[PDB]
Amino acid sequence: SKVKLTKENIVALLTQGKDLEFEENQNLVAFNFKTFCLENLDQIKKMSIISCLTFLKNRQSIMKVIKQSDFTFGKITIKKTSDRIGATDMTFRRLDSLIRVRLVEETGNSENLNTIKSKIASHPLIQAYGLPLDDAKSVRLAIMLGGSLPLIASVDSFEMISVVLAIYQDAKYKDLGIDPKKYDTKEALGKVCTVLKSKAFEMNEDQVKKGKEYAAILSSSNPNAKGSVAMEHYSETLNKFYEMFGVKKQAKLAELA
Amino acid sequence: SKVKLTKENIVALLTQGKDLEFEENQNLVAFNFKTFCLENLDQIKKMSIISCLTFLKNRQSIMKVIKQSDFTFGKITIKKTSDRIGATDMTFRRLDSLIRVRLVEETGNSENLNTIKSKIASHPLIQAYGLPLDDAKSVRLAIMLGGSLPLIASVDSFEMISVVLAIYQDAKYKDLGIDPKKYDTKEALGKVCTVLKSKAFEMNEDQVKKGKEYAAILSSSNPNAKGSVAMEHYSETLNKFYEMFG
Amino acid sequence: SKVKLTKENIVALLTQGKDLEFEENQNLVAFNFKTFCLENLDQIKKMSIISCLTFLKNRQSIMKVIKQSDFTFGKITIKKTSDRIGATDMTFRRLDSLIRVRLVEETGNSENLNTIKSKIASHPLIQAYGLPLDDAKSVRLAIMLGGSLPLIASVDSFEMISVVLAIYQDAKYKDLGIDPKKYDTKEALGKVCTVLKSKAFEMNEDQVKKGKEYAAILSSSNPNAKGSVAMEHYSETLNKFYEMFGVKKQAKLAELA
Repeated sequence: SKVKLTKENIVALLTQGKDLEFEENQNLVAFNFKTFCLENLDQIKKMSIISCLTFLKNRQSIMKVIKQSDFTFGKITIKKTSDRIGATDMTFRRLDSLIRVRLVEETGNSENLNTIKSKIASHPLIQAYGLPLDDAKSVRLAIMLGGSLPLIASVDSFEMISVVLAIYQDAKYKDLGIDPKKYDTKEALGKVCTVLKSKAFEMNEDQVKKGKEYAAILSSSNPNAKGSVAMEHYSETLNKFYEMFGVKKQAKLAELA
Repeated sequence: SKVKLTKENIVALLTQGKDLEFEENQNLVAFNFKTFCLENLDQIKKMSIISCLTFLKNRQSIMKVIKQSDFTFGKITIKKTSDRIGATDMTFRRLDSLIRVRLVEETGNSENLNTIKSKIASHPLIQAYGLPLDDAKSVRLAIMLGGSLPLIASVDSFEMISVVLAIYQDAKYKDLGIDPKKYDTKEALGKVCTVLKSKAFEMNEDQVKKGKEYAAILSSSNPNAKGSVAMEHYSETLNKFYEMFG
Repeated sequence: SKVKLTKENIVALLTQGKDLEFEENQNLVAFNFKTFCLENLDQIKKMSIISCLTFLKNRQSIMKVIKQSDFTFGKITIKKTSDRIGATDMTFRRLDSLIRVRLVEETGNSENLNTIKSKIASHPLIQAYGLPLDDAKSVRLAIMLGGSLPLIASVDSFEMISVVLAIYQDAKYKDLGIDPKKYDTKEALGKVCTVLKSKAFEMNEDQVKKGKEYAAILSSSNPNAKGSVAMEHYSETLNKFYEMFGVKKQAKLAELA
């Protein structure tokens, strides 16, 4: 019946009259971060709450260094080769995701919640989002900004905070200064949903209740992306050029004949 | 004076101090696929209908393997990166186009029409477009999806379906998940027209009438390549959150 | 607690329990083209004046060829981006920007200014903008057309000409045939301002007058994009299908009041 996709079978597909079909799956299972998280979370737990927050704050800078070469810390090594990642392999996104899950777990402790709330108010994403940091749910949202939503969504109880944040990022991508060329905000929401359906997640009344509480906090936020702030800083002089680009007539007072 | 636009001439442009200009290269549609198709179609007709559908379904994977080295099947051989293709040479895109032209033929046969309808309903492109596989014209559009529109447009009676699908791809490119960096959707529409103008194709009332029936099917479709199948499942609840953010 | 952001300290961040924060606070953030330009412009200076204009004139054709494989010229190589590009690395846009920067510098030389002026009047972009090309400032604007404004803006003395052209493109995007869906002109102006704000650039009295002289020339140009000839022949019947797909055709108004 169905055969494996090979150079010889493509030749058979094109030169013979036999019905030929290829086996598309080529796998056993899709990647599951919930599983990866249970097996790898303890390893990052010997980190400091402060250090985890430092990782978050200097994400882009830290990522660059990890990307320079095969990054090894302890028993774990983050390979430079982007292609071929095993379900056991550690990538930057997976490291980033583990740390955020760890940070949210720590928000169940009153002391850690206060350290996290104080420190994360200084993070660039939190200020750009204009995120109000009052209660525990808002602090959790703060930890989530910039994280891989489709990965984190697979961890239990992270479903609603992930999908609601994805919706908000889709709706307000312009105000949040998200470049559509670098981050497909619709595709992200799609991947999160794929993850929820894979673990048979049902959005009952209790889950919707949680989500709205998350959504309210996101609504109460005042997004101020770096780009729009940069124009505000120069608006007084930028406007003087907009005026000059108003209506103008060509070849006025030519006086020809 | 003017020189040929090549990789070697570009490195010279960037590394030397000599004055270099590139010759102008208008689109004169040199290669006529209609001619190429008439000469090569009978040979692709020896393939199984199921086999043709298998080709379409696994386009990107089959391409990578064929591109790895000089691929030979029968008397025909697809050379990798010659950089200059004769009107007689076989390329991957030309083979892909032939197979799609062959499949559209078979939609006049009831037995063939239904197997294609049944088989192609599982193709990734058809689902991303959200195309309703109802009638014969709908099945033809399905076979067309992902094909080289400028090439196929030169084949007789394939004009309207090529340009209407091209316009559609330009209008709904965002919903269709077409990356402008990978596929210039405007340039494609232009090429299809350039091809049509070259064969002195005139869009009388009959051509427009046929064209509209294709356009009708495409409007009734619900494109969502970016979206997941799972998105539609939660959609009723997701939208309750959108309203709070609007 | 506070340390220098290094690879060794990241390993410490991830493997130990000590509190670690990165006090670097460099706030360089996005890649800085000013620094890159100083290191590579000298390399682009041995290139023929005529050749630079040829590069601009055949931009997309050259780009496509550059995109085909790892393109190497001299010591420099433009890799095909499987992932992301480093700060020392050469992209096409960076090459394009260097070449454009080199050309405006040449407008300080009277003979080259005349050579550039004669040749660039035939460029597609210049005719589409309907740019007059009288003096040196107009010729600089011509070279600027099609360039990466956020990249070039970081180079000294290029601020005003970059921001003025961006404002113009945002204002007259309709006349220039720019699809808002493919190129967000508001975002572009924002990125340019962001680059300016990252430096201590202030639009003083001297900078604004310089900017206005650029704006005057842009005001005097009358944009009219030609589009494809084969599409104009089929335009009347083509538009019907466009309107079936939710694309209303713009009303052509005589403005006779």
